[PDB]
Parts: sequence; C-alpha cells; structure tokens
Amino acid sequence: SQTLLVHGKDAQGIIKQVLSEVYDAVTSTMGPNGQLVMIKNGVSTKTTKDGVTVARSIRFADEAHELVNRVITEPATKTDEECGDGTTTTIMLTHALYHLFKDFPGFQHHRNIEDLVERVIQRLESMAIRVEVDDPRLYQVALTSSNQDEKLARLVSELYANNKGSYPDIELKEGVNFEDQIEQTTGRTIRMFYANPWFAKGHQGGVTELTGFTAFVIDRRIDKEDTQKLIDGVNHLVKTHKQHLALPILLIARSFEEAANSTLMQLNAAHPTLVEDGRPWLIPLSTPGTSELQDIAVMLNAPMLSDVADLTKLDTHSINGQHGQLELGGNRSILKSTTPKDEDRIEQHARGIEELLEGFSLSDKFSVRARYNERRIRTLRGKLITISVGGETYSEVKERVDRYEDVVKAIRSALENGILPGGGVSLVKAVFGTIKEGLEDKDQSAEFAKRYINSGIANELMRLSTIQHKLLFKDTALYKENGSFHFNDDWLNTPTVMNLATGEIGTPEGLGIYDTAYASITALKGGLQTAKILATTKTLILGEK
Amino acid sequence: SQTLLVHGKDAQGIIKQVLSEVYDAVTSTMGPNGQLVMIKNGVSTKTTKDGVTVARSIRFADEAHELVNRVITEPATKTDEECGDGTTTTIMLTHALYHLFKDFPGFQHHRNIEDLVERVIQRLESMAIRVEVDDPRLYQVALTSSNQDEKLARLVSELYANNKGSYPDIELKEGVNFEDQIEQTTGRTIRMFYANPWFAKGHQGGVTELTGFTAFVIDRRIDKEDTQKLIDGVNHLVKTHKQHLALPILLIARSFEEAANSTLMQLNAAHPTLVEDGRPWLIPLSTPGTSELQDIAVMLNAPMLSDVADLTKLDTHSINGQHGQLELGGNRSILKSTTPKDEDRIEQHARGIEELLEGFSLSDKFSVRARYNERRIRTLRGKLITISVGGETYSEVKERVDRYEDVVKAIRSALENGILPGGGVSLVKAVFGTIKEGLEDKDQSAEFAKRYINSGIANELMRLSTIQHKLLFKDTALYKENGSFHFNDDWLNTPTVMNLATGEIGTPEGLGIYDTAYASITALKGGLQTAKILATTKTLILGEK
Amino acid sequence: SQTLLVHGKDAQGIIKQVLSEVYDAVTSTMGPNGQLVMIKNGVSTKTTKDGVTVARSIRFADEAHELVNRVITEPATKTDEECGDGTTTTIMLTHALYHLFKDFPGFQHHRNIEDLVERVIQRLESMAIRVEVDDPRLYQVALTSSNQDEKLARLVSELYANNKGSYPDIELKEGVNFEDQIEQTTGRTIRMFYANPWFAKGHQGGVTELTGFTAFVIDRRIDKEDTQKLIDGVNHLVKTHKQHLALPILLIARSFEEAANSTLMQLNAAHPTLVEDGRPWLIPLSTPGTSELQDIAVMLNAPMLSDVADLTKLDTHSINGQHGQLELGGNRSILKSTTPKDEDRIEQHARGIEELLEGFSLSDKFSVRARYNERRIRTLRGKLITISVGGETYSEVKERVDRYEDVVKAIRSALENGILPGGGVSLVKAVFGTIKEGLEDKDQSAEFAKRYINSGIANELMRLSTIQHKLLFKDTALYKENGSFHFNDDWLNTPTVMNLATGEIGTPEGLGIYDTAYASITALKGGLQTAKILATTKTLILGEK
Ligand SMILES: Nc1ncnc2c1ncn2[C@@H]1O[C@H](COP(=O)(O)OP(=O)(O)OP(=O)(O)O)[C@@H](O)[C@H]1O
Ligand SMILES: Nc1ncnc2c1ncn2[C@@H]1O[C@H](COP(=O)(O)OP(=O)(O)OP(=O)(O)O)[C@@H](O)[C@H]1O
Ligand SMILES: Nc1ncnc2c1ncn2[C@@H]1O[C@H](COP(=O)(O)OP(=O)(O)OP(=O)(O)O)[C@@H](O)[C@H]1O
Ligand SMILES: [Mg+2]
Ligand SMILES: [Mg+2]
Ligand SMILES: [Mg+2]
Repeated sequence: SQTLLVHGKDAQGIIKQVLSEVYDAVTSTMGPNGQLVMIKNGVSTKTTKDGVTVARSIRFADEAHELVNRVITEPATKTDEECGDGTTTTIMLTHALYHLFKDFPGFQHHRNIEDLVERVIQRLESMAIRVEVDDPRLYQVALTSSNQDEKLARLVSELYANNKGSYPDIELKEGVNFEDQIEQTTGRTIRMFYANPWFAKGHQGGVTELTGFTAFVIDRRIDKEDTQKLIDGVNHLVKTHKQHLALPILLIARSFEEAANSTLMQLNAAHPTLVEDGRPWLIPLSTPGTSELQDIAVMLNAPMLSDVADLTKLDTHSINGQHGQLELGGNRSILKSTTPKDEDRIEQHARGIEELLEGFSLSDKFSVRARYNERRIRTLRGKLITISVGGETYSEVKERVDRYEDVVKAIRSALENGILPGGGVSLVKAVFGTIKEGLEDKDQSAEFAKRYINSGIANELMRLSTIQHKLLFKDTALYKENGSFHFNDDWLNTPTVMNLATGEIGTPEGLGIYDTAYASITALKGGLQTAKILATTKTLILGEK
Repeated sequence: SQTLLVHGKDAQGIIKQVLSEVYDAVTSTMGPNGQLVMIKNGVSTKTTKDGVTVARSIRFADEAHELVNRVITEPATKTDEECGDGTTTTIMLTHALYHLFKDFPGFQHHRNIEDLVERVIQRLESMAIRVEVDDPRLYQVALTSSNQDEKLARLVSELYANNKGSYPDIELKEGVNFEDQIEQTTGRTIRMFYANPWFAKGHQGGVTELTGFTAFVIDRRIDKEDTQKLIDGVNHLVKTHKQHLALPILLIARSFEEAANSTLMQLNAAHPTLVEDGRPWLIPLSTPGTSELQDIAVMLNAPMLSDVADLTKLDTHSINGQHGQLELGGNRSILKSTTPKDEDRIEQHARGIEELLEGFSLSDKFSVRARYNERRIRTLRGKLITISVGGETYSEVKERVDRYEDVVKAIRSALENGILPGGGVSLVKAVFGTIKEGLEDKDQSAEFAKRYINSGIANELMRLSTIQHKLLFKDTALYKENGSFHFNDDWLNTPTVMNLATGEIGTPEGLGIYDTAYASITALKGGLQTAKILATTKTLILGEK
Repeated sequence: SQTLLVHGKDAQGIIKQVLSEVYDAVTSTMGPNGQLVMIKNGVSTKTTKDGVTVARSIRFADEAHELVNRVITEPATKTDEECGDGTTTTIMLTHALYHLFKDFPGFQHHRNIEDLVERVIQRLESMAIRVEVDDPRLYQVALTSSNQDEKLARLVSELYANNKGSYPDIELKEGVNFEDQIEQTTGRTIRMFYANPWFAKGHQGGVTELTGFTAFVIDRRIDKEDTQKLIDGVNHLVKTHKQHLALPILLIARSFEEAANSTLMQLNAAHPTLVEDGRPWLIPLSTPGTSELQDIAVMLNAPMLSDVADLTKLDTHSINGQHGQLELGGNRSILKSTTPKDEDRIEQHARGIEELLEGFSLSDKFSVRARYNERRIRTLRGKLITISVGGETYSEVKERVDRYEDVVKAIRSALENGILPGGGVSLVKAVFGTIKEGLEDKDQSAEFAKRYINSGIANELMRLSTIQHKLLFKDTALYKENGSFHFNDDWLNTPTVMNLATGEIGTPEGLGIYDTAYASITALKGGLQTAKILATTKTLILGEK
C-alpha cells in the first residue's frame, strides 16, 4: 500500500511483467516434451506438467501484479472447465497477440487487428474436420489429449465406437483395484431429484426404484403462494381420473420450497389406501434454460405446464401414465427401461434439436447457445456408463481419474464441433491462408492490402502463427537443419511436424496428432480478447473501499 | 499523522496533485475508444470502462489526499445517481475550470468567471432540443448512452414509443434466460408500505390484494403520544359511519412507531365481526416533500388530514370508500384497477402540477424543486413494466442490468428536460455564442469587453470548451490533417466530429450522436462549483477530535 | 516471500544446491564405516548412522529449498517402508543420474539415457539370485542388513530355516529382560477385527476366543442403506437353517457404519435363547484390493457374496459352519486350530496365487501388483511368532527393535524377489554388461553405437556405476595401491571388495556381503525417475492460494 492508483507507463510495465512471467512458466510445460513445475501446498509437493494446474496456482506477491494475473489466468482456466485440454495454447496467443497490439498503436490499427484475427478464426471454424465415432482419428485425438496413453485412448474411443448410434454419458469413481473396471447400463442420466428426503422409500433420501409412474412437468418455482392450487390439482387427479393412472405421481418442477413440501407430505397421508409397502404415491422433484424441462417432459410422456392451476384442467388426452422403469435419487434420477414406442417419441424430438443446429451459422455453431442444445441431445440420446478407475497407489488412482476426464471432455467436443491437425500447424495454415484469400481476391485486394499488408500487420501476424510450432520443435531434430525453418509453399501443402513420443517426422495427419476444434478456436478467440484488454488498459486501482 | 493542519502552498499543491491524478484516470475512460481500468476488490478483478465505477472506486493513501478526492468524486458520482450517463464530463470541467480560476487570481476576477460561465449555462439551457417519445432521436440518445447497444437502445425507445401518452415506470430483475423478457402491467407504483408485518393476509408481511378499501391520509408521525386519538377516531368511524364504508380502512401516514402499531392490533381484535378471511380491516401504512402524501390522497380519493384528532369530525362528504383494486406490499403498494371516474380526478391533479412547470423560470426548470415535481407526475400518470434482463453468464446479466439502468435514466431525463448535439460540440457553440452575444450587443459591449475580453478570460474559456472535442478526437483521422484543428466560423455553423464506433466523419446531428441536456448542463454547473471550491481552499484539517 | 515464481537458471541452481547438500549428508552414513549425523528433537539428541533416519529428518530454511528436498527425500523414505535397508543407495544414484542428464542435454539424449538405464535395470532383474530358506546366504544378507549383528542375524535366519515350509509372520514387542525371548504359535494373523466393542465377550472390546463358528464374507460397505436386508438375511438364517449351524455367526465385511452396528445389536437381543454365557451370537467384522476378503473367505470356508440381499437365497451347499478355533480381537483376529481337511483347501488356493506369479513378466515380478499378491500368500500360509526384544536400557531395547524390523523386512524381500552380490559390484557388472551386450550383438551394433557409445553416454554411465564402490572403499586398503582402481576384465570375472567389519579382501560372494535384489533394483528405478524429475524441472511455485 505505497500507491493505490497506478496510471500509464507504470501500469503497462506491470502488465507486461506479469504476462511475460506467466508466459515463461506455463508454456514450458507444453507438449509431451514440456518441462516440469513444482508447486507448494502446505507440507507436500504437487510436481506437474499439466498447464491448467500451473496456470491456476501461480500467485504473485504484489496486489497490483496479482490483479493482472487474474485477468490472464481466469480465461485459460475457463477453457478447460468447458472444453478439455487447451489452456496453455490460450495463454501463448494472449502473449503473442498482446505483443502485436503494442507493435501497432493508434486505435484504427487496433480495430484492423481485431478484424483480421476474427477472419482467421472463421478459417479455423471452416477447417474443422467433422468426424464420426467409427473413425480411427478419435483414438488419435484421445492419444494426443492423454499425453500418449496407449491404454486409455484405446478404451474411450473403443467405448464410443462400440456404441455406434447413441452418445455415451461417462462418469468416474475412485477404484479399489490395479485394473480398471466398467459398468455399462442402458440408462439415461436425467437432471431431476428429490425435493425433500421424506419422499424416498424408507423416508430418508434413499434410491427409490419404480416400475410405473405418471409424470407432470411444471415450469414455475413453488413456494408459500402455490399451496392452495396443489391441493386443488392433486385431489382432482386422484378423485376424477383414477382409472387411467399408474402410481406414483411425479411432480417435476424448477424448485420446491419448504412450505410446499410440507403440504405435499400431508396429501400422501390423506389417501393411505394407495400407499403400497411404505412408498409415498406423490413426489415433488427439483432441477437447478427452460428447455431442459421440456426434454424431461418428452422423456416421460408428461405434459408441459406453465401454471400450477393447470393441473385441474386435464383429461385422458393429456394424462398418460407410463409403465416403464425409473430410479429416483438424491443427486439425480435415472431412466432405464424405455419401450420402443417411447424411444420413437424421443428420437423425433432429438432430430428437431439437430435440425436447429444444421441451419445455424458457422460462428454460431461454436457459441454457448449451440453447445447448450448439444447438451440436451446427449441427455436424451445417451447411455450411462460408470468406470471405476484403478492404479497402484491412491494418488495414481486420483491422478488417472483426471486424465480420464480430460479425454472424455475432448472426444465429446471433438465429434461435436470438429478436429484439426495438431502441432501448431492448423494455426499457420489458417493465418497464411486468410492473408492469401483477400489478397488474391481482386474485388477487395485494393483495401485489404491498404489495412493489413501495406501497414505490415499481415506479416507480423504470420510470424506469430509460427510461435506454437517453434515452441514445440525448436531444439529438436526438425529444426537442426537449415538454421531456423523455411515456411514456404512446399510446407503449406504437406506440413511436416515431429511426433515427440516416437521421434519420427511427417505430417500431423500421418503421425496421428490432432487437436480438438473447440480448443484451438476458443484459445484464439479468448487469446484476442485478453490480449486486447491487457494492451488497452492504462490504469490499476488497488483500493478496497 | 506528521502534520494535521495544512495551509497555503502545501494545501493547493495537494489539491492540484489529487485533481490532476483523478482527471487522468477517469478521462482515459471517455467515449467508446476510451482505455480501461482494472479494479481490485479482495480476490477478484472488475475491469471496466464506466467512468462512474472508476470515479467511485479511486482511493488515496494519504488522508489529506483522500480528503480532496472525496470533494472531487462525490459531485460526479452524484450526477449519475439522479441523471444517468454524465459523470466523466463533470470531472473534466472540474479540472478545466480549476485551471481557469488559478490562471486568473484576485476575487474580482473570480466573481467575473462565475458570471460568464453562468451565462454559458443559460446558453446551454436554451439550446435544449425538446423531444417527443415519437422522435427517432430518442434511439440516438439511448444508442449513445449505451456505448452502441443495437439491441438495447432499440428496445427501450420502442417501449417508450409504444406507450405514447403515459410515461413508463421501469424496474429491473436478474433474469434466468439468454433472452430478455418483458412484463407489462397497467399499474402505478405507490410509495406506501406496511408499518408492521402483522397487518398483511396470513399475519406475516405478505402481499395483500384487495378489491375495495377506504383510505385516510395523515400528515404527522405517529408514536406513543397519539394512542388516545386513534381509539377516538377508529371507534367513531365504525360505530357512526359504517353504512358508507368498504373494508379495509387504510391509515396512511409518515411514520408508525412500535407503540401505535400495538394499539391498532388490539382495535382489529376489538371488532371480530368485520374480519373477512383473516385480512385485518385496519392497516397503518408508512412512507420514507409532504406533497407525495397529497398524491397518495388524490389517487385513493382520501381526504388530506393534518392532525390525528380530525378523524372524529368527518361526514359522508369527506369520507369516500373506493371499490377499485389495490395490492399492499412490504417494499411498496401498487394500484391496478382504476375506474374512469378516478382517472378524471388524477389527470386533473397531474395537469395542475404541469401548470407550475410551464411557468417556471429557465434556470428553475433544471433545479431539484423541478425534478421532484416531475417525479410526482410519473408516480401519478405512469404504467409499470418489469424487465428481467438476461445474458450468457451471471456477471453479464448484472453488467447488462446496469447498462439498462443507465439508458433508462438517460431517456427519461432526455425527453424530460432536453437533448443536445454531442461529441463535445454543444459546449464550444455555447461559449463561442455567449462571447459573441455580449460582444455584438451594442448596449453592454462597453463593459462586457472590460470584464471578459479585455482581461483575457473569454479567450481562456474559448480554449477550454475545446477540451472534450480534443480528448475524444485527438490521435484520430479528424485531427491528423492540418496540425491541430481550426475552430472557425465554417466549423461553428456545421460542426464536424467522428463517430468512434463506425469511423466516418460528419455532424453530431447527421451521425446521430446526442448527449442528454440535463447531463451536460449539470456537468458544467457541478464543474464550476467544485472548481471554485478547490481553487478557493487554503486550509486542510485532518484531526479526528 | 521476496519472489514466489522462480524460473530457469534460478530454479535449476536451487535443485542442484539441495541435491548436493542432501547427497553429502546421507551418503556419509553409508556402510559400517559411515560417519555420524546428530539430529535435534526439542530437548534431546538422537545421534545416528541409519540413512533413512538422516534423510527423513533433513530440513531446509527457505520454502523453495524444502520444496525440492521433499522431492529428493520422499522416494528413498518410501523404499524402506516397503523394502527394508535401501535408502542411501536411492539418493546416491538420484545424484549420479541427475549429473548424467545435465552432461547430455537436448531431449533426444534424455530419451536415450532412459532407455539405456532401463536395459541396465533388466540385467539386474535377471541377475537376481533366487534363494530357499535352507540357504546359508540368508544369514549373509541379514548380517549385511544389520551392520554386522552376529546375535540377531543368526536368530532370524534360524527362525526362517527351522520353519522350512511355512513362511513365518513376525511381530515385535519391547521386552523386559537383557536376553531375547520368542513365542511360537501355530496361528495365522487375519485382517478382520471388531466393528463395535459391544460384540466381544464382556461387551467392551475384549479378546473373544471361540471353538466353533459360521462365517459369511460380504463385499459392500454397510451403512444406513442396508438395515432392511440384514434383518431379512439374519432371521432367514436362524429360522430356516438352524440345524446345520455352529454359533457364533460372523458377518465379515468391508465396513460397518454406526447405523448398521446398532441394528445387529438388536438382532442378538431378538433371539436370547442362543446367548451362551453372555457371548453375542452375531458379530460384524471390518477390514481397512478386494482379493484379501477372498482369502478370509477361503480360510474360514465362508461363501463370497457381492450384495447384502444374497444372504436370503442360501443353502447347505453354500453354508458350512466350521468347528475349528478362532480368536476375535480389536486390532486383528487370529486362527489357530485348522483341520488337515481345511489346510488342503488353503494350500490349493495358495498354489493358485503362486501359479499367477510363475507366469508374470520379469519386470512385473518386481511390481506392487506382484508384492501385494505375495502379501496374500504369507497371510494364508504363515505361522505367527512374537519376539520380545531386550537390551541394557529402554533406549537400546527400542533401538534394537528397529534393527530387528529392518532384518525381517530384508529377509522377507530377499527370498521373495532375489539376492545380488553387494559392495557396489552388481551395479558395475550390470552396466558394463549391458554396454557389451548390445555392442557385441551384430544385429543392432550399428545404432547402439550411434546412440550411446559414440555420443559418450556409455562411458559416463559406466563411470557412474563405480560411485558406490568408490564411496565404500576409496580411502581404504583396496584403493591405496595403483593410484585409483582398474576395473578391467580380470576384475569383472572375480570382483574384489573389502569387508569393512573385518578388514580382509575378497569377493562379495566369498566374504558374504549380499544386498537384497528388491533394494538395489528399486534404488536404481527410483534414482532414474527422481533424477529425470529434478533435471527436467524449470519452474518453482511457492504460492499458498
Ligand atoms: N506427440 C506430439 N507431437 C507433437 N505435438 C504434440 C504431441 N502431442 C501434443 N502435441 C501438441 O501440443 C499442444 C498441446 O499441448 P498441451 O496439451 O501440453 O497443452 P494444452 O492442450 O494447450 O492445455 P492443457 O494443459 O489443458 O492440456 C497441441 O498444439 C498439440 O498439437
Ligand atoms: N459514437 C460516438 N462518437 C463520438 N462521441 C461519442 C460517441 N459515443 C459517446 N460519445 C461522447 O462521449 C461522451 C460521453 O462519455 P461517457 O459516456 O464515456 O462518460 P459520461 O457520460 O461523462 O459518464 P458515464 O461514465 O456515467 O457514462 C459524450 O461527450 C459523447 O458525445
Ligand atoms: N561388511 C561390508 N563390507 C562392504 N560393504 C558392505 C558391508 N556391509 C554393507 N556393505 C555395503 O554397504 C551398502 C549399504 O549401505 P547402507 O545400509 O548404509 O545403505 P542403505 O541400505 O541404502 O541405507 P539404509 O540401510 O538406511 O536403508 C551396500 O552396498 C552394501 O554392499
Ligand atoms: Mg492435459
Ligand atoms: Mg454509462
Ligand atoms: Mg539398516
């Protein structure tokens, strides 16, 4: 607390200090050849090469430095929390693009750097190699994202390929044995669960399996206001429409407050003739994006309802009690048995969501909105699998669980969005291409030249695409010959890289080195934003009021 | 705590230091091109360009320095809290005018600077372009005050323009979805609320809806002194005048203390024949400027009463029980159903307040006295709308709620008081107008020249009106040609600026760049005083006694 | 707390600093000639030469230095916890191999050094001399591991050799006398113990001896979820199948939570007719690697059961109550009386585990997978013995107990995995052999030369195998002649060392100086990993988040 207000040269000096320091730490771990980072936590030592673990746990002494560090880190951290294996690439570009912005000052040049890089992103978005579960490149992506795990990459891509038709939902648990072990189900993970522990079998939050139910989906949150309409709706359903009904009745909703749960507890005891072996016949279920409830409505053949008063106005046309098989739970509910008739309804709805995605724009296909609709698809069409991951020690078990989870994340987002050739090649093909497109285009060559090429940003941006390919293979066999390396036309057609596991040289395509499309795009997208913010900030305020 | 008394050279040296530091930090965030500010708060980083959020959160290490900072910050902070988008302009002029005051010392010159700038405020006040909700310039103000929000400016201007007759009262909630959602009501927000939670339906502070009531507005604050007269008045109303009475009875007042609420609770229990389904038939209501209660009286057809003893001396002439529809609440009460007979009374009372604003002086029209009276008009004639603002994250939703809030505040005060051409032009036109008006006027040129032109103040002030235009457009396409820029007669007739979003050059009128009149006027008003205060201070005291 | 982020030159310097200080301290204790280390602990002084004790309790002032010290110390400490006598070796090589990694930089050389040393490991693994309990080398191993204890080594070797057939399980107690005293039993230590103290005789955790029982092994952890099925299973067993039953019933499992134990307390009280002299007839037993319960199932003739619901569906074909003799206990249970009919079942299961080890790989034979399976064999076939260790003080008794425990750990892992000739010789033979093997082989001598010999790695790695032999005998009778020492053919065929206890010179085989194979292997394996880690670290982080 010497100076709480830092403006101008000093500010940009500290920004540049923190960036370059964070850059040298995190990039050192990149690739399988990356060098290590030892981290302190109290009385132990987590020694690692995982870039996400380095990025997250770097800390600074000065509040002003740490203020900048959080701006560089929380974008890269946030990539893996949604993607899987692509954090270090984000920080690299943040550094490279920041260095660019400062090379070309004046806030027309800045707007030209934004526009050019956004057009490079579009080339990557179009480059996306779409892939099916049959494909052996899935193994290659998983082999890439696992730091060469012969055993692991083989399991997951087999597990996806062996379910050629339905997209698997995988969960992980700490295993007891040395060997791993799999637990396949024909079950669908559903996002609903108990409102109160009383509504389970045994009356204490147990896992209630059922062989028949009659579901209803409400949109509104239920609190002290709704207590009248529940008694109206429930006694209407059991008194009038008891003929076409399979117990128990599920009331699926957004939220159930403690006032509403106590009322529905009394409604179960009101009709004790329907209580078979202790099981309550009425269960309220909660879910923590209103379309995720429409899925739940569609899965269980339940009607969609907007108000709690709508339960009175119902008929056999809208009420349909399923004779399937459900497992209600405290964390989540699981549907197992689905008749061919019910799966027919769910696939037709699943095509409808895929038909919205088919016609989305190119950049819209990599949006949050798009990834949220693909989440809904996996909920509907997707079997449940539970892998108990093993190892020699407990610490290898827990370490291996993380490397399983990174792979699962990558394979899913690979076939979802796309795949690209790795080794920092796809980035170089993209930049060098986007320059050649607008320049070769005689229509806009006039102005395209005057902004980018004429100014010299094009050639700067071309040198920066190299960074990754330099970081990986500078000081290896590939770079020993011919001083540095000639990025000529002959390379651009058939791009040579080195596999750092085996040692051999060839194309990324031939050697089997692939990145996920969503990573290297979202790295660049976030890399630009965070490079801009750093480059365009001129003031730091340390005063907690 | 070295020195607790600072006089003279040392005192002004700190003021100049603090004013220059706060200037550089805040004015860097001006315009859409504006550079950013990172702010610490514990373990997070709010990075922003909003000059308010910067201004408010600047802190200084030395107590002496922070003493002066509070004086420079609180006026600019206090502009947004009543206007919406007009804070950075305040600090700019506070700097600019401080420099003017010190350039011309001696307390005859000081008096002259005030008078000249005060006449410049009048020329701004007369430049105010009055605008209807119909007008497409409302979009242009909203667009400007939103930093180019195509979606937001369109929505709020559509919402005002679709209600061409009744001025909307908007509120904002944290929305769940990606999309926004709109909740239009035919309701008027009223400032009364429950004294005690016992008086609602269910006896715990709930939202009691009613379809009939008989209100009585009291002026005085109620405490232990008034417990006798309530029992006199209440039993007089129920025993004698029960025939012309619709329950419940509303006792609206300034403040109900805990002694009086315990008495009225017993008065409800005293007559249990009138308690219809729990609802207490007597409710005391509180409000946190006595004419706001006169509005509440006119809305509910209740008689205005000075003393609590007046409740006995009443008749069927003074008492009038409404059969409308009211919703009593803990934060505020709302009236929805109003019979065309009632809105005939309310509109006539609304015109009567507009009668006072028509004939007010020009400088009186921008006062607090004026704006408070306009607050009354919106309480009387105004529908209620509640927008649940959405987005991708929680932080974007809360970020976007403020940008909604700032646009609403602007649009309201735009049509309320006026609209001016932005881009720091209007200020130049104002100063170059005021100097020429007094100079060209044959009657007062003899003395006008001797004060302002001969002493050199006019030329100083002419240069300072440029400050805003220079900060925005220096280092751009507009200032590149011909060194600096020529503010000649050719410019004053048709003033050129640069739209910083698009990059094209033109008039503020032609490009659609508009500041609110109340902002740029209250920026100057506040600029002068605060500049005066800083320039006319020669002693700082730090001692907590 | 000056800097929390150490990168590059600074990082490697501290690693080298710490390694070379930890090397100097621990290696000085090596062999019987080793020099001493005094260690503080509050208000006393443990003065020692046992390398494990040195390494573990070395600390550093700077957090950065202690960060690295944990990485050097935790591997060698973790050798003796499983192996017995082999920590200083591990550190010695960690130093040596680190040195090598730095001499040959560039990460193709790093992969070469690994592959070469990995083949040196294989040659040691093949050099492993397998040994029977009858053999007099077991004494020679013990003699080495005890720093020459004539009285101790003789006992433990005599103890294993007198039980020529069954592998003795040894435990230790602090004795009262000067002399040692032994307590032989025909008892088998079993890993089950009381869930709750209520289930023992006297109802407070006592040692309940039984002469008849009927055991049942459950796989799952038992908590509040399983309380229904236990009452279903227990009353099914006692009501239906009471004829073929010997009390008490033992419910062996993974874990019994306090909800399940309170249920079984009521089930004993439910049938008081079967309570003979206080003893509860139903005991739940817990165990803190799923195949160890299959051993417990086989030892007691109990059926293996996955679910708790399986107890209902049972028959005389699956149920068999033993009429042996068991001793239940708080820490562990003990089986004494086993009929020849039972031991036939247990020996056949033991051979079945051994037939898995017959068919393992050479490198897999030294795995934790292998060592866990061999732990199962000793539990099955293995008589119990308890030695109360004596001495002249309390401190010598406790000192001597550790040296017993090292010899037991060594002798067990010697005959388990193998024996090698000590005096640092087998390391020199292995390295000098592995070089000559690949070189001599005309098939691969083309490339083997190009990688290892031509580069100079071979000659460096050969020099480093000397390290151990140099540190023992440099500055002795063996090294005084001929300046340094010639490691020619003549030596390799008959490798001369010195017995530092006597003084005389001869072969390690002849003098009787033998290392445990598992030690000098797992030292090298660990030395390579930890050298690599140290040599490939270029970032230290001290930030406590
Ligand atoms: N065998 C290989 N040969 C060459 N390059 C490889 C190989 N495996 C991975 N890469 C490259 O290394 C880069 C990925 O590095 P790495 O996985 O260490 O960091 P990241 O994916 O950016 O972030 P994270 O720490 O989340 O994994 C990719 O550009 C990829 O092409
Ligand atoms: N597209 C544009 N082109 C040119 N000038 C613009 C544009 N948009 C806004 N401005 C100018 O920016 C100034 C307003 O600055 P800004 O909105 O950053 O701060 P403020 O309104 O003083 O306070 P606050 O921080 O509360 O918004 C006005 O003078 C206006 O003319
Ligand atoms: N009488 C002896 N003559 C020659 N060498 C010996 C003799 N006794 C032991 N050694 C050698 O000394 C080495 C063992 O030393 P030491 O027991 O101090 O190391 P360590 O086993 O790694 O440490 P710790 O026993 O604390 O785990 C072996 O190489 C062994 O061959
Ligand atoms: Mg990874
Ligand atoms: Mg604003
Ligand atoms: Mg020892």
